[PDB]
Amino acid sequence: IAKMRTMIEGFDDISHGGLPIGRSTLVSGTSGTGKTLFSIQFLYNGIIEFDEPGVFVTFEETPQDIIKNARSFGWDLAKLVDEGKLFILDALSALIERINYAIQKYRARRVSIDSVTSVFQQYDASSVVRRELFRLVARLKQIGATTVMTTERIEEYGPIARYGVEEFVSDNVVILRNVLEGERRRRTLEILKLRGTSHMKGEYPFTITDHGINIFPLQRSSNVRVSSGVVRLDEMCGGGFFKDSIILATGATGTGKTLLVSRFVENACANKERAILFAYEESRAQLLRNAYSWGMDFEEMERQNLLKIVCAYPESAGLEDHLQIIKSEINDFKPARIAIDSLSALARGVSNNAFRQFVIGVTGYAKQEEITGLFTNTSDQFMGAHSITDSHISTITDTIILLQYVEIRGEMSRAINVFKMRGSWHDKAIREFMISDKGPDIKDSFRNFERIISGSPTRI
Amino acid sequence: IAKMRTMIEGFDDISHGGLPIGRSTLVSGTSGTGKTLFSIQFLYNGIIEFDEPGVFVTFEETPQDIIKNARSFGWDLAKLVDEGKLFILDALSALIERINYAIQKYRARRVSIDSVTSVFQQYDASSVVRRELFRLVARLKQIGATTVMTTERIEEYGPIARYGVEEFVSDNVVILRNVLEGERRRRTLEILKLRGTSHMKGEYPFTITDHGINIFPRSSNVRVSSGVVRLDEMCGGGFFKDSIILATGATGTGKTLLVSRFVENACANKERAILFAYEESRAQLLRNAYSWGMDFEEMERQNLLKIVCAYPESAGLEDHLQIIKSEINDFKPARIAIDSLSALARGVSNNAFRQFVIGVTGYAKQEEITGLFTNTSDQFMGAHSITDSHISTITDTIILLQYVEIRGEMSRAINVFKMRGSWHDKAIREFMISDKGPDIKDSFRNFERIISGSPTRI
Amino acid sequence: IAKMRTMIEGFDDISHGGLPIGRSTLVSGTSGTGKTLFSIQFLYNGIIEFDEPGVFVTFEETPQDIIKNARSFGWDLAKLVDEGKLFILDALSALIERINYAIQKYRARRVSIDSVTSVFQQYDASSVVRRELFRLVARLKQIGATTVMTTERIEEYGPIARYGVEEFVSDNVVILRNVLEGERRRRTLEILKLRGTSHMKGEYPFTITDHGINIFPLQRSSNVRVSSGVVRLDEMCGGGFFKDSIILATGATGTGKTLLVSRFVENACANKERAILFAYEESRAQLLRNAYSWGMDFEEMERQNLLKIVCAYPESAGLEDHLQIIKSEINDFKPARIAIDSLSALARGVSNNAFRQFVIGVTGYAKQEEITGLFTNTSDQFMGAHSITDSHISTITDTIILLQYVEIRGEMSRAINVFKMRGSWHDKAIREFMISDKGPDIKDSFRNFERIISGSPTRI
Ligand SMILES: Nc1ncnc2c1ncn2[C@@H]1O[C@H](COP(=O)(O)OP(=O)(O)OP(=O)(O)O)[C@@H](O)[C@H]1O
Ligand SMILES: Nc1ncnc2c1ncn2[C@@H]1O[C@H](COP(=O)(O)OP(=O)(O)OP(=O)(O)O)[C@@H](O)[C@H]1O
Ligand SMILES: Nc1ncnc2c1ncn2[C@@H]1O[C@H](COP(=O)(O)OP(=O)(O)OP(=O)(O)O)[C@@H](O)[C@H]1O
Ligand SMILES: Nc1ncnc2c1ncn2[C@@H]1O[C@H](COP(=O)(O)OP(=O)(O)OP(=O)(O)O)[C@@H](O)[C@H]1O
Ligand SMILES: Nc1ncnc2c1ncn2[C@@H]1O[C@H](COP(=O)(O)OP(=O)(O)OP(=O)(O)O)[C@@H](O)[C@H]1O
Ligand SMILES: [Mg+2]
Ligand SMILES: [Mg+2]
Ligand SMILES: [Mg+2]
Ligand SMILES: [Mg+2]
Ligand SMILES: [Mg+2]
Ligand SMILES: [Mg+2]
Repeated sequence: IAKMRTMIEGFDDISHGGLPIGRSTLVSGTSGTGKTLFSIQFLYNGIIEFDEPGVFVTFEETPQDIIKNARSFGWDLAKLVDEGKLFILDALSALIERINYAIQKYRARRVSIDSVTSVFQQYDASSVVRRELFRLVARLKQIGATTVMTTERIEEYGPIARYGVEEFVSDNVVILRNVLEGERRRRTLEILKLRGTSHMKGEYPFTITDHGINIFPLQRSSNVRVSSGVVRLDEMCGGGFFKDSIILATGATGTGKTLLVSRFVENACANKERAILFAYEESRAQLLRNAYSWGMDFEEMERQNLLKIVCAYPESAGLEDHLQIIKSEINDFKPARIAIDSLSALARGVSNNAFRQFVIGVTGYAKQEEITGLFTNTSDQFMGAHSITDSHISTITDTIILLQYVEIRGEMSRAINVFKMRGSWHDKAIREFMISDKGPDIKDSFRNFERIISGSPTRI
Repeated sequence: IAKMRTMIEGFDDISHGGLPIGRSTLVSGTSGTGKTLFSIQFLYNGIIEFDEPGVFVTFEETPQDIIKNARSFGWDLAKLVDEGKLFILDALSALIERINYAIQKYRARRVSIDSVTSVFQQYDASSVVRRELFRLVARLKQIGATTVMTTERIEEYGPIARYGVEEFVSDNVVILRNVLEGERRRRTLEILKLRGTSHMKGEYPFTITDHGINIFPRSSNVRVSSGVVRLDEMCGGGFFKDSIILATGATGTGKTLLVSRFVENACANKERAILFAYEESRAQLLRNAYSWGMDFEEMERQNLLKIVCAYPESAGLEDHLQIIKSEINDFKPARIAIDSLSALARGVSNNAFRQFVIGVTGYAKQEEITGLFTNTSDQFMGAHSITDSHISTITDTIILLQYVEIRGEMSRAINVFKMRGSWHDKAIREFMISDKGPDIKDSFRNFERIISGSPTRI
Repeated sequence: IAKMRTMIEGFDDISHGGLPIGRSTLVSGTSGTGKTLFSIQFLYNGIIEFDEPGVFVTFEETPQDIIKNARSFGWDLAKLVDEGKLFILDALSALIERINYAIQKYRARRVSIDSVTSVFQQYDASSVVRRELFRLVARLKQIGATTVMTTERIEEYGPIARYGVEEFVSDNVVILRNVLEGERRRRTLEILKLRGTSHMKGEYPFTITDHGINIFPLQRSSNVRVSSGVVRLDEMCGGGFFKDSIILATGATGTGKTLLVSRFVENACANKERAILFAYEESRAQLLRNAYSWGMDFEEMERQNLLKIVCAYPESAGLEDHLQIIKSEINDFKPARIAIDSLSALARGVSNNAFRQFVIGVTGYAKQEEITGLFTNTSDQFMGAHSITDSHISTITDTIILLQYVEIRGEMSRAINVFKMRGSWHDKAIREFMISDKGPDIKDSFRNFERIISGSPTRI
């Protein structure tokens, strides 16, 4: 079965090529899942990417309503209909024969039918629907047309379609979900069924933007080293960070993760390299005050157009939304390094399943475009080394910088340790460090101390 | 009763030798479970293996659709149709004799009906379906043909079929499931009832490949090297030609270094190894391998190493298992490394993971392949992690890597925790990583509670 | 109410005698629960165990289909029908009067009717079913026949029968379940209702075999001692194990539970006593290599037909299946001791409810046939003594042998302790032991050590 490249970002990987030629693909989903958007995109790409005649059969939406809605993504459907590339049929065996006419009228190779369940108010029997839907899809294959069929769902995990019959008649079934968990919405796409071919199984996160549908399916390694912004840190990292690596700074709240992130972004702009600080905790105003109090001027770095600062709320938007914002902001500014401050902020009110996929996408994209990523994470234990082990995220990252509070003679001191550095020697010392108006002052390790990992040493 | 071999990989073991002969087998499941693939593959195998005539009664899909779909697995039903071994007849009691004729006009013994549900568009009421289903089963056993019967489900754990009557009529019931959990699909097959014989009970994982449906239902004293000399010493003269070894420790303890040395040592005795990476990409592995004084590029140049990379959460565990089988059955390795188990366990039930590990262990041991599996522990005390894992009791050797805090420094220790059928060193030995690999030094004799990861000097 | 002994293994205990005389017993259950098997067995036993005329009314299954299916258990229904003992009626007031004829025709005392819901396609109303089912069961009591009525269920915990009416009309209700949990199947039987008599309540595990249905409902104690295979162990056990006792060896993976099991089975075959090693971890091949490496030849013991080795997968079959395999393998080989290696393997993917019942059945049967059981269990904690306390299994067993890793001057040594010995003195010392090519070498305890239980002693 030959497959029509839909050119929908992510879908051509998931469907192993695209939609089977001369075969009817069902696309069911609840209200506002983005069926119509998918339906139109299918034809838009095909028309303007392989000169492919495209016929859009409407039912509830007027051609003007359709055409107006698609101007959110900057698609001129009137222009394509003016050039005789599109063919919107305003609107069950008369339309069937009508459909074939337009197909022969413009040598049509792509059809989208939105929506195919609106047409079953006159019938309230799954039987009648089956028989009529069978005849429709049967005739389309006789023609040899590649059609995207749209139906509606009441439940996110119920029947595939309204009469639980539409999926068994169709050759290909794509399920669009808009799942609600924790008062937050996550769009996912599943290819359930492609008769006579293969595909990736399960749901995949996706987002709707001015681009349209953007699905996230799931040689290099350079020995070239980039600085952390801190000299002793570079020395304990056996010469500094690899350019194409993910570093994680983990420690309890106020250990100095953002100071580390500030130097790392400072250092970028001190070599005329661009950096994006993705803030998810403190806002721009605070970050600038604290940055400046450490002897770094982010306004200056933002003045030189070397720094970009993107602060959002870790629970305003879904994780796939944050993933797409990060991608576009990178594909735009073209940074040499990014900082995510922080991951633990993006992980709250999220399943470990969804958060892993997120991190993998950021990690993978950082590595595929050769951007040095420094991600922060606030440990939910006082003993930092236990928190690291109780996290799949810590085993995905290449370098781990552990920041740890240690109680010393009635004082709350802090230590730093390059916990892990894949592909390099690193210092194994748990070094005392102070924060001043000039930043990290990494001193010596605690030679006279046992159980430093606990955060409550005893003198040896 | 006599059972007819389907030659479906796994099914003949689950059904204890195939399908009751002359008897009707219902195969229900939701859309895209592979009911059609099963029903053809039943007919295809029957003709190609046992010269057994096969009639395919179709309703929704046309005979051209069947062959076109069926040619995805490299099956030429058209060729078989030309030679009059197959028969596709397109489509209440008219068909009964219509199919009875064809069966008798071919001397046929294998029939598949896809799908009986699609035909009761106009009956419903359950009673009607039952009475009409009774006739089909009664008037197929009367002939005495062996028919795979396809039916539809709406739910993965609801009614067996659409009208909840089709199973009580059928002599044999096979339920095809495509269960969605954590946004991951898992295909399972179950034999609910086989009237008059025995069968394996409950669900079993399966996959659809270019081969079709693939269901998953000596001990020599020969030793092999780990790649590490003093490790071979502590293992009382290296590993076994067979046996599963588990390297287990916190993130960045040196599991992957041990795995590199183990795969290196295969390729340095002209033996083939497969490194199954599920964490670091091929790109990074090569740099890290090369930085330790090992040339993986050379090992792939010599065609003694094959590196298979994939995302743990990309495909299901059933899927990963078949990739490992196929990649083994092709490359024919002496040893494999799986880096890591704990990656593949992410967002999986312990039940599904246990079965997966049992499959890889048993397959590695059936074909006599030395497996070194890594596992990143979720505790700082590795001995505790080891004990809180059923996988740890399945492996024959356990290599524990332990971070230990010594004089304000994060040192690492290695201990041959367990080794079945052999003496091993019981010493918890300090080791360091250089640009040349493991330097396994001496045990910490002056320290108590080294198992904790935070010794007190004694 | 007098009760007809059905002779179905386990059922005569659960039903407190059997089925009430001249009374209709409903047996509902989903497809493949073993209703027909029960239905036939009822008559088979009755005919061939008390010369009891038996009439089987069919509906969907032909007499030839019925007769052919029952040859899986070696029942010659044709032979019983040839001798005029059986009476299969191929097939709603005509059959009612027809049924009475056969009853008078052969002096019938047992009737089975499979299935009684197939007859209600012509009626789709619970009312009509009730009225017709009432009349049927009413007439059978007028005759004074003891009939097993079979209906079907859609759900494992839904309505008793398809119209939720059939149980209220019947005098006796038996529910057959085939419950699916963890992709594993468990058959259970419940007696819900026996009007005018008593019975055991709740579900009871059961299995279907070449014997048919085999349900598991739920003077001696000898001071005679049997050896463990280990001499010091016998000494610390104050003379060795009691013949009719359950010993549990618990410890972390690789502590030496199987070595203990190997000596225990070796010792049996060194006194010309038969032993069954039930392996659920390592397979025969490995066990023999490791056995032989400890100076024990299991091939030799299997050669002398003194050892049997049954290794299965702890998650191939259900727990009730494993219980029936153990029973048949014992009732066959007639061992003096058994070893289960191990319980923790059989406990994975199982509820504590189901696993307790399993252990109780093995324990009870071991004790009722006077077989010395040594069961192994891998502790899921490093501190073995904590694992013992966090287990109901450990309080059921008579003797507990604790195997414990202990960290001594940079070495991973192991200790052994007879934790508990009901009905005897035992050594209370936590003794260091080594494993060599000759097996356990139990040495001395750690007199100079505190917190040995932790697995990380400190020097005293
Ligand atoms: N420019 C845009 N930016 C963000 N979201 C957009 C944009 N344009 C459209 N959308 C999203 O697309 C959704 C509608 O998509 P579409 O019309 O394809 O849905 P549908 O499933 O066909 O709806 P229905 O089933 O109700 O007809 C809106 O709810 C909106 O959130
Ligand atoms: N060549 C192939 N390689 C891999 N997977 C394949 C291949 N061909 C088919 N499949 C898988 O098998 C599915 C088709 O199976 P099949 O058509 O038998 O399903 P079905 O249960 O009959 O569906 P329906 O109820 O819609 O008729 C595809 O959706 C895909 O997941
Ligand atoms: N010899 C045997 N060994 C093992 N299992 C057997 C054997 N004989 C029969 N069975 C089991 O018995 C089951 C069928 O039992 P039975 O026919 O009594 O079920 P039922 O509930 O009456 O079925 P239905 O409701 O579909 O008519 C089969 O699924 C099979 O697992
Ligand atoms: N060239 C080198 N020289 C010295 N030490 C090195 C070198 N390369 C790596 N190391 C050390 O070895 C570690 C890498 O070991 P490896 O990546 O095999 O560990 P791991 O436990 O498998 O890690 P992960 O949990 O990320 O999978 C580094 O963290 C560092 O301590
Ligand atoms: N030939 C041998 N010589 C010396 N020690 C041996 C020998 N064989 C095994 N051992 C020791 O015994 C251990 C294995 O013993 P055994 O298999 O009885 O343990 P177990 O607790 O049953 O393990 P598992 O959890 O894998 O079932 C090895 O790890 C090793 O310490
Ligand atoms: Mg719409
Ligand atoms: Mg911060
Ligand atoms: Mg099909
Ligand atoms: Mg690693
Ligand atoms: Mg039955
Ligand atoms: Mg053991």
